[PDB]
Amino acid sequence: GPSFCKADEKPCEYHADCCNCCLSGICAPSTNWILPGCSTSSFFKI
Repeated sequence: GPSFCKADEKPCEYHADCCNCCLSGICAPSTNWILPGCSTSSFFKI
């Protein structure tokens, strides 16, 4: 099961479509520094 997902530049509706992040503006990689936007956390376990 290889990692499947969309690429940068092409944004998405939610945030996991891209291999990193995809806001309405555009899709972006996960290698960032002071740019906030993706804050996903599990409320519980599996």
